[PDB]
Amino acid sequence: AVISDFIYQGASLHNQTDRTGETALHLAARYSRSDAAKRLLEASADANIQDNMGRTPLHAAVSADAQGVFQILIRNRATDLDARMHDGTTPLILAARLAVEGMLEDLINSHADVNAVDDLGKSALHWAAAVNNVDAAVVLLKNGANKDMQNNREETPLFLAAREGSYETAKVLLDHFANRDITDHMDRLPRDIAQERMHHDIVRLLDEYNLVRSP
Repeated sequence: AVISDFIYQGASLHNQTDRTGETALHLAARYSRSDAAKRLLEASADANIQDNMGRTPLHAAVSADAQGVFQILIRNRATDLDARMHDGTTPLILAARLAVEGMLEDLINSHADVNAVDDLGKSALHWAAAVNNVDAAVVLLKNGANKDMQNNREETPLFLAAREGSYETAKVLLDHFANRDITDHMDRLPRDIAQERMHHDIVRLLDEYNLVRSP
């Protein structure tokens, strides 16, 4: 064949497009071409080469919700499950943000680091809180996620849930007894940022919900 799995006759498996910096394996992920991805890996393609934004074929599979290629990639021992994009984003954080539930759990079960963080000190749980991804929050919390971890602005996931108006996820954090007293760098409590951004429902939750025999 003149071309096989995006690779032109006799070219390197690691060659990258000028436009996106993507390799054949990145493209197999985006097109959900399970067979191509399998053949490329058997030919020893590097599953951790980064495109122009630092994404590996695994970030690409998550972004394209390609379950087939995704499975193939996480089953491949050499795949860096915690690969970071140029802003520190990992496949897990990415899965939490896009709300691709099946992948988040599969990543965690494959031992992805639940407490890894992007360049802003944000963990997958911080993000699940920010986008109000309840299911991701529950699974991360059940799997060792640090509920009170502070990012670089000293914001906890709860702080972020308060900031963004993620009512349901702030509730999950409280059901897990997250510390609602930890403030950000401006000394604001999740309650203070919730009031400032007009999420009165969350302010109420913080003042009454699941308190110490005082709720």
